[PDB]
Amino acid sequence: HLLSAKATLPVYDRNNLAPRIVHLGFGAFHRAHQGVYADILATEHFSDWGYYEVNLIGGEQQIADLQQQDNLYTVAEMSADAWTARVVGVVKKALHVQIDGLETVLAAMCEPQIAIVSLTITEKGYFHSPATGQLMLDHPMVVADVQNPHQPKTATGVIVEALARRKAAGLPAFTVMSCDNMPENGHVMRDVVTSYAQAIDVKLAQWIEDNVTFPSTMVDRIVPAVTEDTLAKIEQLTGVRDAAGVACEPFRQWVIEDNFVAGRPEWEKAGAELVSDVLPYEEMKLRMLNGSHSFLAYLGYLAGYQHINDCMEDEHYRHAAYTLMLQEQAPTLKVQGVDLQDYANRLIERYSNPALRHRTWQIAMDGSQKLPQRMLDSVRWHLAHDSKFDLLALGVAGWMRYVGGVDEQGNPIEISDPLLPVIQKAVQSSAEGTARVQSLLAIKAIFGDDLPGNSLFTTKVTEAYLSLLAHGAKATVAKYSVK
Ligand SMILES: NC(=O)C1=CN([C@@H]2O[C@H](COP(=O)(O)OP(=O)(O)OC[C@H]3O[C@@H](n4cnc5c(N)ncnc54)[C@H](O)[C@@H]3O)[C@@H](O)[C@H]2O)C=CC1
Ligand SMILES: O=C(O)[C@@H](O)[C@@H](O)[C@H](O)[C@H](O)CO
Repeated sequence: HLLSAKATLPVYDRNNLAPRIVHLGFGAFHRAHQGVYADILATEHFSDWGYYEVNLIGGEQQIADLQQQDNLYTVAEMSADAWTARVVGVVKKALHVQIDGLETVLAAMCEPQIAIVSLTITEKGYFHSPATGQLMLDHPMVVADVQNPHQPKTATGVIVEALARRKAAGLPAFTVMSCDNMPENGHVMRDVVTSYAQAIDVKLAQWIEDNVTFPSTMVDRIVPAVTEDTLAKIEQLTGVRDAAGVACEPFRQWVIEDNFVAGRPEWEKAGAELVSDVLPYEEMKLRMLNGSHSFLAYLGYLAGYQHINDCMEDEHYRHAAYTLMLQEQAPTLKVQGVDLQDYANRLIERYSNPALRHRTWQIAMDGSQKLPQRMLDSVRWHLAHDSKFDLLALGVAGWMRYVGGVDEQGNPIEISDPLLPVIQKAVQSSAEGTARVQSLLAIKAIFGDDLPGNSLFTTKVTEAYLSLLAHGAKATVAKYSVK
């Protein structure tokens, strides 16, 4: 049914694509981002790089959806000015450990032509401490894989077992490319893989060290979670109902460290920035975009703004986000050759996209995994430089107020976070007010050891938090926006 859609369709020969990349975490973002880059290459630049799409944990529905429409899916770009749709054809096979089985997945990863394994498994999928970037060796998912390394359940476990098998077969290693929203995401990937391999087999660890590269990336495209309204809107645009369809903004960026062991698609031809060092761009985007996103998510949700576009209708939230981007995030950056005021202006325009409904609740998810790179590293810069960080402090206070679990009208907030048990215990064991700040600050996996030991940070977050309690989020953002 998809080939009758009002959309651009795969005009290249799909059978001529080889499955050369295995992607872990077939979610909305991968579909609308990397999948689109690959499809442009297959369409315009004679690329034969196709994908095996694999889900290991959750995401059973996406995989099943593909399996009955010849692995095709729809991406619809939407903004105020235009919409466009594309039916993507680069997926050669879509697998799920719960459907096809783990052995089939490992076998696919051990085919000789697999050159890259890429990941969008969310920050929590790495089972690392957000504050340190290091593998949690005592995490039950990690210990279970370490005890049963040939039947792994984690992404790292699966990757390392695939590598063990390739090594034993005398097959070349693949490159492992994280596309998740962490600074130096290739270092995180390298570290967790290395720590894990060393825990099970030191010869395998050394071979991995000698044969695998872990290039870092920066990825950017706003892709809200797909709802029934999303699917209905894509149907209305294309004429065809696609359960695996995704809606996104027209903007896309992908910065890639050019360090691959077994080749790569010519992504630069589809608009990727292939460079030697991605870190300054990661920090730029994680801080100015994701940091402002998070600020808006907690303080917007608490004010009763359901979506980011709703936040942008409040001139104070608009001004606060802009001031946060340019006066607090931008000065912490080392990036060269970018007009950051213009970038900030463009982010506000992107947030104001009236064609998307990006829920503050969705962005608020997994705050424990996001705070360090999005806000806390910037705070550290300001602390070291004796510089003010008022809006960052309010952002942190906003997360703290949110995870208290009761909204300003006295209704429950459903908190989604892998550290929920720790967060709940911190909330339940502390009185509202100044005690609550102290208690949440004490979660070292989020705040590290320096920030809880920092009197200035503690004072500023506490002041912001007491303002949220006394005046609510909406009025507090208004106050801080002129401050
Ligand atoms: N606007 C966006 O949605 C953007 C997302 N990203 C990155 O992509 C990641 C995924 O985003 P979406 O696709 O929108 O989310 P999604 O919820 O649509 O997909 C999440 C994917 O991660 C997998 N996953 C979840 N927990 C896992 C675990 N413990 N182990 C292995 N796999 C796991 C799921 O199976 C699913 O395939 C984000 O966490 C972020 O790092 C990056 C830029 C923009
Ligand atoms: O936390 C989130 O859900 C958002 O801040 C990001 O997914 C944001 O949409 C992207 O990273 C922008 O590329």
